[PDB]
Amino acid sequence: PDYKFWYTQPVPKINDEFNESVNEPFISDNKVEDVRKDEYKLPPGYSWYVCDVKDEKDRSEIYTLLTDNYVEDDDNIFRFNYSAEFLLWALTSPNYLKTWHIGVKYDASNKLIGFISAIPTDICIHKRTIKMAEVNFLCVHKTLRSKRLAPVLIKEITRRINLENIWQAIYTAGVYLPKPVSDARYYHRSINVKKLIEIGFSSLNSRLTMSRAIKLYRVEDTLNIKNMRLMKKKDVEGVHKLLGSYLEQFNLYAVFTKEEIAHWFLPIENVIYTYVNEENGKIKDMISFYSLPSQILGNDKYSTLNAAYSFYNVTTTATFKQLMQDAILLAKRNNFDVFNALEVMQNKSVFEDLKFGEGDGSLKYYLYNWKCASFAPAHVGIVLL
Ligand SMILES: CCCCCCCCCCCCCC(=O)SCCNC(=O)CCNC(=O)[C@H](O)C(C)(C)COP(=O)(O)OP(=O)(O)OC[C@H]1O[C@@H](n2cnc3c(N)ncnc32)[C@H](O)[C@@H]1OP(=O)(O)O
Ligand SMILES: CNCc1nnc2ccc(-c3ccc(F)cc3OCCc3c(C(=O)N4CCOCC4)nn(C)c3C)cn12
Ligand SMILES: [Cl-]
Repeated sequence: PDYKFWYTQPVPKINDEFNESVNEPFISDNKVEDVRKDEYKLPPGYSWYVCDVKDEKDRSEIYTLLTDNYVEDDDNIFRFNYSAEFLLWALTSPNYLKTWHIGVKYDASNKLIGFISAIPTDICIHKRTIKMAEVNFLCVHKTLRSKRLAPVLIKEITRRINLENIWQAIYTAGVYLPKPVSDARYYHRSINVKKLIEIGFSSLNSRLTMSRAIKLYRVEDTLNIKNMRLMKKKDVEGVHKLLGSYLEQFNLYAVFTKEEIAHWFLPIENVIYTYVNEENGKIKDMISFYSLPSQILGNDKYSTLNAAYSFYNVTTTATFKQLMQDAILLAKRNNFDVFNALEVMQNKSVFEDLKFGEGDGSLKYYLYNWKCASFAPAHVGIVLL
């Protein structure tokens, strides 16, 4: 309601509205020379720590911080449990900066209690392509909440990003902040029906008994696209063209280089899954989803919901519904308990037919130091991890 920190930032106020003809920074003509070279002050006993995510132990420290203190669902059934290998993948995209992986340590115990990260990427917003920082994994230890640490983390990473002559950022959050460019409800498609019911996430009733639910969400183990296969390095050029052509229709997408295609789509077990359909030497269809377990809080039987998240999907030889049906089948074949997707790109058009259930909240999309018209989530063409 007050937004005492955010109203000091170059972001729209809660009731700011810009028309289609506006697509520019809040603050332009920025000079790297003018960026502060001193780190932001922390409370005494706390220190900045540049994390080396390629070091296993530094990476484990981030993993522990997030495992115990990161995002929980609105009902506190779940907490995200990003794997250490996933964090490596998420944070070492091409041209990434290790100095954008910022930790705060409590000196007395030498333990990480705060973290924020960013990676650089070209973001096309309303047909204008801007080098941006993609901010993610902001986390403050549960014991230090509501002490205004997050503004310090946000301001410090803003400074480090500005030092690289980058003045815009993209980020997402479940909380409402000034001010979303788009707002995206999330949906789920049950796969391990019995498990989702036992943990308390899915519901039954007289019409949907346990056995009828199991039958309803059972899938045929046959791809609509017969030759969908795991992506290999030979497909990077093909995927780059297919996805790149698909994404230009949207109001907000990342302009991937081939190097970025290789990093973000070549498969890593329990991290990122991409399947392709090659015809006549061309990649004509692609499915991708990443692995993001939710820890199941307090649950005696299960400690982990193995969830797959829809990443990027393009079809030219099938319908989008058949493609996503295959996406669900491919996630099941890989032992995921649930398939999750946002109402971005074409996704909403298949949610009813493919038996998705609507979730309880939404993911908001944001830009930093950019004013433009907002848009319905079907015009969003980017998924942040
Ligand atoms: C050009 C370069 C630009 C780079 C910067 C681009 C912007 C990047 C911004 C970051 C993108 C992150 C993307 C993701 O990672 S989204 C993931 C966010 N992380 C979690 O939800 C994990 C669980 N929660 C926590 O760890 C803490 O609660 C956090 C760290 C979230 C808040 O800490 P705490 O609870 O101890 O509060 P405080 O007293 O320190 O801070 C209070 C202030 O913080 C504002 N707040 C609350 N939640 C968020 C949020 N998700 N994004 C931005 N701001 C947020 C809040 O409105 C208030 O400001 P104001 O209301 O008074 O104004
Ligand atoms: C974007 N960067 C990370 C990030 N930051 N904030 C958020 C908020 C939402 C989401 C989110 C995004 C897409 C999606 F499709 C579902 C999503 O969230 C489901 C709610 C949920 C669940 C959950 O209900 N489930 C059951 C089904 O399987 C998955 C786990 N668990 N948690 C821990 C959450 C937050 C990501 N967010
Ligand atoms: Cl098959």
